[PDB]
Amino acid sequence: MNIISTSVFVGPNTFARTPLIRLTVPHYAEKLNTLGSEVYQALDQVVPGMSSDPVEQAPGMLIARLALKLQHLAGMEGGIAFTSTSQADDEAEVLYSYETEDIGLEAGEVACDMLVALARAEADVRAVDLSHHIARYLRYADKRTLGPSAMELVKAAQERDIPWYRMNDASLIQVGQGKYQKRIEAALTSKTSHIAVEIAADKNMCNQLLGDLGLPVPKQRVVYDEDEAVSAANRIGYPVVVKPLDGNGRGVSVSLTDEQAVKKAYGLAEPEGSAVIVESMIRGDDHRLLVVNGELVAAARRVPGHVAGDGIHTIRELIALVNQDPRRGVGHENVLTRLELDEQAIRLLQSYGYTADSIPPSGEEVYLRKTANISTGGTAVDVTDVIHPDNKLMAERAILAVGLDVGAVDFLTTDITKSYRETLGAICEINAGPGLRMHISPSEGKPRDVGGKIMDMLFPAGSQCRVPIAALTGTNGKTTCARMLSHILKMAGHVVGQTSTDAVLIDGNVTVKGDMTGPVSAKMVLRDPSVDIAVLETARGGIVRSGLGYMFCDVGAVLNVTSDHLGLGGVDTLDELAKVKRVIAEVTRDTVVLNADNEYTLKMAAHSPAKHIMYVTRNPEHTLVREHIRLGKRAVVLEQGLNGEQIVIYDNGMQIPLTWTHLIPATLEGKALHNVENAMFAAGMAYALGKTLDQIRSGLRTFDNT
Amino acid sequence: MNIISTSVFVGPNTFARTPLIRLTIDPHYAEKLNTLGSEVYQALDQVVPGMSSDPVEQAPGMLIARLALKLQHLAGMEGGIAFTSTSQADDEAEVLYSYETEDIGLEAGEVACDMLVALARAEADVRAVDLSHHIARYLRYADKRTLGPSAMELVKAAQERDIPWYRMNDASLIQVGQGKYQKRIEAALTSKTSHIAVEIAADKNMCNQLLGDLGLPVPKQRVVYDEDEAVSAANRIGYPVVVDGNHGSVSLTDEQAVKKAYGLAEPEGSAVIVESMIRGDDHRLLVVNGELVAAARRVPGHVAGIHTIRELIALVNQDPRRGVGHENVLTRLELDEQAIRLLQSYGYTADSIPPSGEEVYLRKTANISTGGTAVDVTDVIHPDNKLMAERAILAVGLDVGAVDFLTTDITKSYRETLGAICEINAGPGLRMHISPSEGKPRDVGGKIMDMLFPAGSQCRVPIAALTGTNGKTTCARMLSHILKMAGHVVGQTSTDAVLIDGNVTVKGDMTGPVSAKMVLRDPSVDIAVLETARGGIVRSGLGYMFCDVGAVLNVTSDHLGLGVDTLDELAKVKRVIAEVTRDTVVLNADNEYTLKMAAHSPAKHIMYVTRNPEHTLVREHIRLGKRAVVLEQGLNGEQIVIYDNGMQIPLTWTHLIPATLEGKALHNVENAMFAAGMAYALGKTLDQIRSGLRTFDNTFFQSPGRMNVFDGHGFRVILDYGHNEAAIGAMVELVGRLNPQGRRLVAVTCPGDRRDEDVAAIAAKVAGHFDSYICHRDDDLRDRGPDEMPRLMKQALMDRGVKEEAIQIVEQEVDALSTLLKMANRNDLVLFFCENITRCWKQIINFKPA
Repeated sequence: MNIISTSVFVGPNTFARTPLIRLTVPHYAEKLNTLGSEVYQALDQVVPGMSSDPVEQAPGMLIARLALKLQHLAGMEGGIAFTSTSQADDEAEVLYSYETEDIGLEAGEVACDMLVALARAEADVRAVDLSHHIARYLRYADKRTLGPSAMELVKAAQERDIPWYRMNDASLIQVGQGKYQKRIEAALTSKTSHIAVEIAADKNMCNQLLGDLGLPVPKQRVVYDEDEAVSAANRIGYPVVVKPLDGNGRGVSVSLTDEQAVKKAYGLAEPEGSAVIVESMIRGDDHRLLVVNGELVAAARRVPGHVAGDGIHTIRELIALVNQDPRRGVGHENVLTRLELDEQAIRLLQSYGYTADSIPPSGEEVYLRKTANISTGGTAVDVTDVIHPDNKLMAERAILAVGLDVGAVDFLTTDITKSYRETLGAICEINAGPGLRMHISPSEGKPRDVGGKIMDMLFPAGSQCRVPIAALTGTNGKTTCARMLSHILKMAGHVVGQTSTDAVLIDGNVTVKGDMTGPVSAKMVLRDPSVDIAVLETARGGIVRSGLGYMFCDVGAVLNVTSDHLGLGGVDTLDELAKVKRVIAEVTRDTVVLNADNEYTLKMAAHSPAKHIMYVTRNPEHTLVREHIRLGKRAVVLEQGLNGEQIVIYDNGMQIPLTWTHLIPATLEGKALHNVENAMFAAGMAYALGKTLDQIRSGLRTFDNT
Repeated sequence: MNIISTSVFVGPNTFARTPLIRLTIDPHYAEKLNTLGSEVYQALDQVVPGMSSDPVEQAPGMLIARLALKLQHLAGMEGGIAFTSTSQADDEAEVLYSYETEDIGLEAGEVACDMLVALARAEADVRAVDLSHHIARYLRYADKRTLGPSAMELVKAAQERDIPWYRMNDASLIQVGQGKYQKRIEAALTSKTSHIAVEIAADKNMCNQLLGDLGLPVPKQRVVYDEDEAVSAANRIGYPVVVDGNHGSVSLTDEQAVKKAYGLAEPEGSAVIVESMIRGDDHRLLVVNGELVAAARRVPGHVAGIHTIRELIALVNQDPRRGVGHENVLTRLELDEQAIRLLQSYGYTADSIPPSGEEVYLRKTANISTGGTAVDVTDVIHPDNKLMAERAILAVGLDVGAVDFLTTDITKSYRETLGAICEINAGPGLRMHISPSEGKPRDVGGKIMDMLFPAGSQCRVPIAALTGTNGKTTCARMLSHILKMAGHVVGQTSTDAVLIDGNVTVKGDMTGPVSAKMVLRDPSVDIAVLETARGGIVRSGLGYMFCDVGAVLNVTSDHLGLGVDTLDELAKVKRVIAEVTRDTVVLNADNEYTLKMAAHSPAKHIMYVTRNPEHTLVREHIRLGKRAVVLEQGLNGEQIVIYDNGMQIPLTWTHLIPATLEGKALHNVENAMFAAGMAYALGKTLDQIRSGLRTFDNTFFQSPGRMNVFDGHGFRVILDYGHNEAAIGAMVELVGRLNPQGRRLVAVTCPGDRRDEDVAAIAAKVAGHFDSYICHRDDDLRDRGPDEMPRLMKQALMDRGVKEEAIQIVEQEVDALSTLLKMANRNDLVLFFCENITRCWKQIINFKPA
C-alpha cells in the first residue's frame, strides 16, 4: 500500500471538503485474501470505531475508513469514507473527510503504514505495536489542531452557521465574511480593547481602579518607608499577612495574630526587595467568574486535588478510589491528572494532623494541594447557578470597569453562595482572554454554552450579517456574464468582489493576478474587509483540481455545457463537464438558474437543493417553462410581442418585463446570442439577489465591455 | 524660604487654581529685600521676563508667587494667578499661584524660594550668579513628571472641545470623559482600538501576508530561521534585497553579503528576515477614522550651488531654528564620515556642491536630532495612495494607525511607482504631523477626539449637581431617588460614603475631591449629586471645576464653628458653590446670608426657595418669571408649589411625602423642596418628581448596599461611623423600628476626639434606648487622655437617666466590640459605632459564639 499521488478538495467536488489518494499495492490479492477475520479483530483493539463493518474488506474502504477513524480519534466530527476504482487493475483511489490538510494527509499515510506493517506479520494472529503508529499520528495532530478555547468557539459558530477561517494558525480565527468580519483569538474578540488588556495585566493599576469603585479588592499592602508594620497590622485587623513587595527569597509570613508574629515577620521580610507590605489574610477557594456581554455567563470553583472522608477509608485508600476516575491520567483523552501522594501532600497532611494511613470522617474535604491546578490533580466545579447576586453584579461591574468585552474575575472566597459584602472575598486579578476550558465541560456540575454567548455577542440575531451574498456563474469560457452581474451590483451600490479565474477584483479594481483557482480566489474575496457581495467566477479546472473555494452559494447559474476548448480530461464532451458544473447547482441554496435550452444543463435541476429553480430560455413556448411559470416559479424569457423584442422575468405567475434586447450594448440590436444569454443570466441572478428592475435595466444599459 | 504648612486646592475655594503656601535666615526676614530693592530682579527680568512688567512690585509674596508661576511657564504652563494674602502671623503673607500638576507646582514654589534666597549670599552676591542651577534642577524634575507629546496634543484638543480628562496612570493613559460616557486614550491609542489589531500590526510577517493578499504594495519576503541556509530566500526574490524592536545589511546583491547577514543581523537576537528592497523616502500616512487625516515625509539630514560644503553646513547650523537641542527641540548636524561616503555616491567632493537643485543626503535614518526633519505631504499624496493607506489600516483593523510607506514620488500612484508598505504603526507618533518643519500642520489630535466624541452626541459629561449643606444627607438622597426613578444611574457622595445607584460602594472618611473622583470616573454614572462638606471646601476645595446645578440650604445651627463662625465666613465658604453653578442655583431665601449669594453666582437661573411666607422678593421674582419653590397652605393643609415663567405648578401635598415624622417632617420639607427644585432645574418631569418624593424611603427598610448590617451569629449587628450625630440618631430610630423582641438592645458609643463637648448630643440620641451601654472612645487619635472621652460619655448618659450600673467602659475599640459580641445572645441587637469600619467588619464576621 504505497502512495503515488494526492489532491485535496477544499470545497465540494462531491459534497464536502475531502482528500483523494491514488494508491498502489504486488501482494495485492494476498493482502485482501489473507485478512480473514483476524485483521478486523486486530483493528477492533486499536481503532474500535471501525468494528461496524468487517465485510466490505476491499482495501480501498479499509484505508479510507482507517484514515477517517484516525481523524475521529484526534477529535474530528463524524465524516465520510469512500473508494473508487482506478485506471489500472488492482489500483484504487480513496477519499475521506478532513478538517485540516496536514492532518488529513497524515491520516492517509499512517493508515497505509499501519496496514503495510501487517504484511510483515507472517503467520501471526495478533496486533503488534499498532499503538506506536497511533501515538505518532496523535502527537503530530495535537500540535496542529485548534486549542480548546478556540475549538469551542468554532463549534458554536458551526451550530449557528457562522463561517470561520484560521488566520495566523494558533488560535486566531476570522469569523464572518467580507465587511462583516469579526475576529476571535481564543477567548478575546476583535471588539476587546487593547487598553483593557493592558489594564488586566497591570495588577496594581487594576487594584486601584477597582478599589475606587468599591469592589472587594485586596489593595491595601503598604508599609510606607518601612515604618512600624505593627501599626498597620493593628489598623488592618488580625489575621494578617506580612510579605516582601518584590516577589523573587520571598518567604511569606501568614496567619499572624500577634504583634510579636508581625515584628518577627517584618524583620524577616525587611531585607527582601525595596519594600515590605501588609494586608489582611484572605482565604477561600479560587473562583473564576466569567463575563461575556456585561452579563456573567459562567462561574466555577477551582478545587485543589483532594479527597473527601467517609470515616471508612484511609487517605491512601481514598486516593486509590479517586484514581479509579478514568478522566485522570496524562493520556490523550485524560482531562485531569492523577492524584499523587507527593511531598506537598504529605506536608499538608502533617499541617492538618493527619498521615497517609489516617481515616477522615464523612464529608471532610482534605486538600492534598496548596493551590488548584489541573496538572497537579484538581477540579473545576460549576457554581454558576448558586452565585449570590451581589457577587454576580460585582463580577459584571469589575469587568466593565476594566473595559473588557470578555473577561473573568479571579475571585477568592470561602463561600460564593454568600455576598462579598459579608464574606471577605477578594478580587485577585482580572483575566483577559480567560480559558473557557473550566466552564465548558467542567469537572463537576453542568456546562455552560459560553462559546455561544461570545458568538451571539459578535453576531446577534438582529442584523446578523454573518455573510456577504455569494453568487457563482457556471461559465463556458466567458467572464462577460459575471462582469455584467458585478456591474449591476456595483451600480446598485455594492462593493462587489469577483474572480475572473486569472484575477481577483474588488469594486472596479484588480487586486490579485495569477492562477486564481477556486480555493484561493474565493478566500481572497471572502476575507476582503470591503466586500458586500461576491460574484466569484469559477475555473472549470479549479473544480477538477481542488473543488469549489467556498462551501455553498446563495445564487448560482449554469449557462452552457460545452465548446471546443481546453479539456479537463475524462470525457471532455457533453459528459464530464456536465458533472463538473453540476456541483454548483448541488450547492446553490436560494436560487439556481439553469439554461433550459440545454439538455445537460436542464437536468441539473433534479439535484439542486435550491429553494427556487429559475429557468432561462429563448423559447417562449418551451412547454416546461410555461408550466413552471403557471405554477408561480421563476423564469427569464426572451419574448417578442406588442412591446417589442424584450426580456421578461416571471415570478409568482406574473410577467415582469425588464428591457429591450436592443437597449443592451453588448448585443448588436440582439444578434449576439452569447451576450443575450449573458444578459438574461445576469439579470436572472440580479433578480434572485433582490435587485430592482431599475437597477438591472440601468446596469445592463450602462455596460461597456472595453 | 522656610515653608511651614501647605495644602493644594484642586477645585473651588478662591478660583480653583492654586497651591497655598505659608512660608516665613530669620535675620533677613524683611531685610533681604529691604536691603536689595527691586534692581536685583534684573536677573529675573531675563530668566522669567514677564516680571519686568512691574519694577516696583516688591511685596515678597507677589515676588514668590510670580516666580513660581513663571517657573511653571518655563516648563510649558499657560498663564495664571500670582496672588498674595495676609497671614495669621504679624507682617507675613501667604503665597498663592496657578499650577498645572501638584508635584510640579509644589516644586516651583520651593525653587522660587531658593532662587530669591540666592539674590544675596555671603556679604553680597547679587549679579552674575548661578540662578540657572535652580532652574535646571526644577526643569529636570518637571520633564520627568509631565505629559508626553502624544498626550499633550490630545489634551489640547480636549481643552478646545471642553472634554474633561484625567490621568489614569503616571504615563500617557488618560481618561477622556466622565462616567458612562468615558473613553480612554493611551497616547495615540484609544479604548476603541482592538487588541487584536495591535497584535497584528506588531506581527510584521503576518501583516505583510495580510496586506499582500488584499493586493496592497508590500515587499515579497521570507523568514530566516536563525541563520539557516546561509544564503537562500534571496534567490527566489531577486538581487535587490535587504536583511525584534531594534532601534539602532543593505543592497545584498553579493551572495556572500547575505551569508554574513544571516549570521550577522542579530543585535536584537534571532528575528531575521529577507525582503525585496525598494528605495525612496519614508512617508508616514496617518489614518484616524477610516480616513487619512495627515501624511508627512520624513527627511534624512541633507544638503539643500552657491556655497561650499563648509559654508553650507555653517549656513544650516546658523539657521535660527534652534539654539540648542532639547531646549529648543531642534538640532542640526555636523559633517561625519558616513555623510562623506554619502556625498561621494553623488559625485561630490568633501567640500563642494557646484549644482543647484541637487540635494545630498548626509544621514540615513532621518533621526530626530542627529538626522533631519519632516514635511507635510497631506495635500499632494496621490489619491490611489490615500485609498491604499486607508484600506491597509482598515485591513489590519486599527481605528487609528499609520502606514510606514516608501516611494520615490508620493504624488504618483503606487500602481505605477513601485513603492511599498513597510510597517503598520499601532500607537503612532502624532508630533511629526503637528508643527512640521515645512508645510501646514494638521489637527490630528482633534480628529481623534472628534472620533471619540462626535459633536452629534458629544456626551462629554454627566450632569453635576451639588448641595452645600449639612442636612443629614437627606436632601441628596431624595434627589438621587427622584433621578433613579426617572431612569438615571446616580453617583452621589455623602462625605463619609459614596453611593452608586442605590448602594453604598465606599464607606469611609472621604477626602473631599477623592469622593468626586470615585463618582466621576465610575463607568455607570449618568448624573452626579456629590454632597460636599465645609471641611473639604477649606482643605482642598471642591472636587470638580463647576456644577450645572447647585444649592445652599442653610448656614448654621447647633454645632461647632470651623474658621467669623456665625453667618458670616461660612457664607463665603459655601458661596463658592453658587459662584460655579452654571445653569440653576437654588438658594434658601429665608436666610439672608444664603440669599445674598445670588449676587455672585453666574448661573443662568436663580431659583428661590421659601417656607410658607408670602415673601416679598420671591413673589416679585415669580411675577417676573424667575423660578421658585414655595411651601403654601391649601385646601388639604400644606403643599409644595413650583413657579417658573410666572406659572404656578402645584407639585404635591406634603402629607403624601412619606418622610414626614415628628418635627423631622419640617426639616424634610426643606429637604424635599430643594430636591424637587433641583430635579426641576435638571429637567425632570413633574410626574417623575412627584413619583420620587412619594416613594422615597427614609427608614432603611431595605439596606442601601453596604449599610453594614450583619444578621448572622443569631443576632443583629449594626455597624456605623461614630461621628455624625444625625447618622447616630438615624441608627437609633432604626433600632426603635426593629424593636427586637427576643433579648436586649445593646449599644456602644465612640464619638470622635476633636469634638468639643458634642458628646452630650450623642448621649441625647442613645440614652433610654438601650438596655446596656459601653463606651470606647479611645480610638488612639488626639490627646484627650486615655479616658477623658469615655468619662464624659458615661456622665452624659447618667445625666439622661442611664443607670451607672448599666455602663461599662472599655477604652479600646477592639475590646469594646469583642466585649459586646461575647455579651450578646440569640435575638439581641448590637449597635456599634467606630472609627475603623473595615477592622470592625472583619471582627464581626470572624466572631465565633458558644
